[PDB]
Amino acid sequence: GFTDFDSLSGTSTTWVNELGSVMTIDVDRKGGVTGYFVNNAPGTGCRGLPYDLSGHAHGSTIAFSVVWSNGIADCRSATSWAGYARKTFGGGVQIVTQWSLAFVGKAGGKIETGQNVFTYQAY
Amino acid sequence: QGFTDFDSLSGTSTTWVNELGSVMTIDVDRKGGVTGYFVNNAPGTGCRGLPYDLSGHAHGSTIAFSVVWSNGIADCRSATSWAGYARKTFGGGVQIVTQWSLAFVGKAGGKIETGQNVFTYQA
Repeated sequence: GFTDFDSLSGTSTTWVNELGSVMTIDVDRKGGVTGYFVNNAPGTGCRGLPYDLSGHAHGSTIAFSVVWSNGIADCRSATSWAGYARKTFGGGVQIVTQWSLAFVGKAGGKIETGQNVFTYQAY
Repeated sequence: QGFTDFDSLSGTSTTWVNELGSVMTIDVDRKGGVTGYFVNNAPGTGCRGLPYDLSGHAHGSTIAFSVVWSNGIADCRSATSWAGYARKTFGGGVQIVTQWSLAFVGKAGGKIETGQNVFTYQA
C-alpha cells in the first residue's frame, strides 16, 4: 500500500531503529509530523521517557527533530534526522536517515553525525 | 546579559543567517517547540529565495530543526535537518554551531549529504 510519505498522511505509525529506540508519529493530511521519540540506546542519557518530536514528510523525504528535555530529564542535547523511504524486497518499509547530534559536555559544545534505519512495525 | 538560553526566546521572533547567506526567522513556544521560515541562498542549490516552513525543538544551549524543500511554489524533492549548540560571541551576540544532513531522492532513489553551518543572530 505504501508508495511514498504521502501514504502516511492521516496515519499513526510506530517505527523502531537498529538499537530498539522507538518513534511514534502522527502524520497530518499535509505531511506535518508530530509524535514522540523514546531513546532506549544503552549507555545514553534520557532513556525510557517520551520526548516531543516534530517534522515534516513530503514525497520520498522526511525530517524530524527532538530536544532531549521534557521537564522530567534534560541531557543538554538535540538530535535531528533527515531521510528517505526505502522499500525492502522482504515487503516492508524503512526510513533511512542521517542524524545530526549537538550536545554540551565537559569540553563544551560538540556536534556528531551517524546513520539510523527505522523499520515500520506492523502492529 | 546577552544570550542565556533558547527557552527565553519564547515570545520574540529571532532572525539568524548562516555563512551561505541563508536566513531563518524562528518562533519558540513555551515548551521549546520551534516554528518559522527558512530562505535558502546556497550557491548551486534549488529552492532559493522564497520561504520554506521550519520546525524543531530547543532548550538551554541546544536546538534541532528541519526544513522540507516544498512550499507549494518550488519542490526540490529534499529535506535538511540541523542540530546545533549556542556559542556566545564577544560583545553580546550568539551563533548556532550546527551539523546538517540533506536527504534527496533522484533517479537512483535516496542519497544523503552532510556538512556544517554556523548561524549568526541578527537583532
